Amino acid sequence: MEVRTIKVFTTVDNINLHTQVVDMSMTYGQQFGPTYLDGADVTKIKPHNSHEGKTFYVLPNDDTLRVEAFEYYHTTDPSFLGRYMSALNHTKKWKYPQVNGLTSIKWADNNSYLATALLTLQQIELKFNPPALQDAYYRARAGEAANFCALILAYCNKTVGELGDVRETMSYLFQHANLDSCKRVLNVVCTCGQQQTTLKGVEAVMYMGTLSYEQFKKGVQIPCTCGKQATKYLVQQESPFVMMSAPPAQYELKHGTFTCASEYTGNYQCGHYKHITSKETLYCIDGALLTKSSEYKGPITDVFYKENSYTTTIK
Ligand SMILES: C[C@H](CCC(=O)O)[C@H]1CC[C@H]2[C@@H]3CC[C@@H]4C[C@H](O)CC[C@]4(C)[C@H]3CC[C@]12C
Ligand SMILES: C[C@H](CCC(=O)O)[C@H]1CC[C@H]2[C@@H]3CC[C@@H]4C[C@H](O)CC[C@]4(C)[C@H]3CC[C@]12C
Ligand SMILES: C[C@H](CCC(=O)O)[C@H]1CC[C@H]2[C@@H]3CC[C@@H]4C[C@H](O)CC[C@]4(C)[C@H]3CC[C@]12C
Ligand code: NA
Repeated sequence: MEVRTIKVFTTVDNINLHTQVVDMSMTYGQQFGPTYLDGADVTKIKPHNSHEGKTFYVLPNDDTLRVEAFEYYHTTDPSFLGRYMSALNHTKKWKYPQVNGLTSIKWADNNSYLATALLTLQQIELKFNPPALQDAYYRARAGEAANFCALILAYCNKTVGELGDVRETMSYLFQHANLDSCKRVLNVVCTCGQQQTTLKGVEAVMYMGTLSYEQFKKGVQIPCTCGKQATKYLVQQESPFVMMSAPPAQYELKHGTFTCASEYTGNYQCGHYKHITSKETLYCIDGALLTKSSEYKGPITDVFYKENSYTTTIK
């Protein structure tokens, strides 16, 4: 019945802080709308003794807080934060082992496709532009990837334990990186004329249909029997990596010719990714798990290869 307040801080970036005076009769709800402490919803938990001086993430309710979230996260999605928080709240009790000098995640909540994305992020050259991703990535490379993993989940709109694709995942991660200088040129072969595309940005590091890069630049028969069934070949690449992608098929991975690749077992209704990286030998990372051999054969879905500048000569 006596008035008893604490002092806390709100935030949508965890950096710019904001002094509030909070009442211990009233929920966090009734003051700041939805409020989170480290992933946990306090929207209902009344202001405790132990919460004084501590930072609560809120929802961009005012305008300053719109400006901060935008500048931090590059998105105005009405539920982004809550999506971050729900997921932060799982991913902080995930473990993140050093495996062969890279940060991976231990299997939890069907994070297989995340472990593999993470391991790929750390072997390819790419710069995120959302400060939020720059910070969390930096921490992730340091083995505290909890923040990082909750954001991916946030930015791809997957919730913890939800069915997950690596190709799409990385699309979403490509959207928010700087991949401008990225240029690809393509032409079509065989009867009936000949018509050229040249792709840019994400569209220029990503190809669906074949895992083999060499097979891209030699050509592929593609669905396009316009009268002979045409072949697709790369003419120019300008990009620091490339990402080839197909339906899961059995594929042999040859030391020293690619950088890293993604394997998948199961159907479209459950399954598991592993990651294969090419060092002094071939390393197969499965969450906390690490095997090796000289050769690999298996169900491959995406492969990554080192790039700078290829110009065709094939015609
Ligand atoms: C890396 C991503 C783009 C790819 C690149 O830059 O290579 C990022 C970086 C800069 C970002 C955009 C900046 C603000 C924009 C305001 C507009 O009112 C709507 C959002 C707007 C388009 C953002 C979203 C996409 C961007 C997130
Ligand atoms: C919705 C479910 C998915 C969950 C799960 O995969 O555990 C079930 C319902 C019907 C099932 C399909 C029925 C036909 C086939 C039978 C064969 O024994 C296995 C493959 C087969 C294509 C099934 C795949 C799994 C399905 C789609
Ligand atoms: C001018 C470029 C070299 C720049 C440099 O010296 O840093 C050229 C010359 C040698 C080429 C590489 C050889 C084929 C490889 C295929 C593999 O699937 C992945 C690409 C791979 C590594 C190519 C990258 C582009 C290269 C074309
Ligand atoms: Na290269």
